[PDB]
Amino acid sequence: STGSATTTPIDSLDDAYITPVQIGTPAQTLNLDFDTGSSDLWVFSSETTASEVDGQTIYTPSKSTTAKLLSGATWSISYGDGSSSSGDVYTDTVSVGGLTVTGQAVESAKKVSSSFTEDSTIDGLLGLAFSTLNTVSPTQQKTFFDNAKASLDSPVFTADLGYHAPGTYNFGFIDTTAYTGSITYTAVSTKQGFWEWTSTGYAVGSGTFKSTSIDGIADTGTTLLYLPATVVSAYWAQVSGAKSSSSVGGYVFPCSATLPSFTFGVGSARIVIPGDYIDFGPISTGSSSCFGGIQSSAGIGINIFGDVALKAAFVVFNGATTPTLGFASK
Repeated sequence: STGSATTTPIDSLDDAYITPVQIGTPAQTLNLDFDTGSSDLWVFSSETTASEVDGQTIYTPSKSTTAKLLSGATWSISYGDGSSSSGDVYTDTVSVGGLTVTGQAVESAKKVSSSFTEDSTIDGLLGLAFSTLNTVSPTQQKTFFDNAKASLDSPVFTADLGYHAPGTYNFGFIDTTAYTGSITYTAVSTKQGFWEWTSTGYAVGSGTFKSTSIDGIADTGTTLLYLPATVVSAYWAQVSGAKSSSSVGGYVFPCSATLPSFTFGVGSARIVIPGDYIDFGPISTGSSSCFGGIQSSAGIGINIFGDVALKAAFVVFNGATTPTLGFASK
């Protein structure tokens, strides 16, 4: 089997991407944030505290003839951005782009933090990291991909995120028309439960490539590119007037600037992030200070190849017995 679904930016800045997901019978379609940096499929629901719902579409398990309470199971998650959610668990039928999993754990939110409530466009998350990170207790549950894997034509999914435009998540096949040149594959460590890999270096604009190993995670659920302070400083030093602002929470730059590109290495291959991808716009409405899309990972504890990086590539998440990551230009 295969599946193919379009993923759409939630706003004009590509802050996140939502993908429609069919849950239950008859189908209830929710727009979920596919997140390769976590492993829980959770939804706003009829059980979510009413004051914490503000415009989201909810899953109502009582209206699904295939929903079953997973007795005694609870979940609770905290994300890198400080947000969180928790609740109980149902199993139900879940389909993405024509690919159906029966018996999928659908984690129903009883509580969500303010950031989730305030984002009316995201109805929940669909985790695509390794199932070892799944938070369901006392019986850990598998991700949608893990459940689907054996039925897929090939044990892979791909992320093809758009810049200010829709893109595609495919399951079970590699669309050879969706990228240019060849896909370069690179080793993955699953030790921390992430799609963790080592970039071979970077360049800023038309500058020379610096060969240096940068361990990080491919994370579709994070907006920005978080890299070591040395690398980030080298980037922003090429933008007149750019500075790190503790009050704002990172590097800002004059909105009048033209940003240089940023290149990262994948083996001997190179992925180029155009300068415009690194512009996250005014820090507040009407400001001439703009927020940068490359930020320091210092004090996160891990480097994160988030959407800013991934949207410059066609990315293969290869879930074979020994997982690997593939990157192609597009």
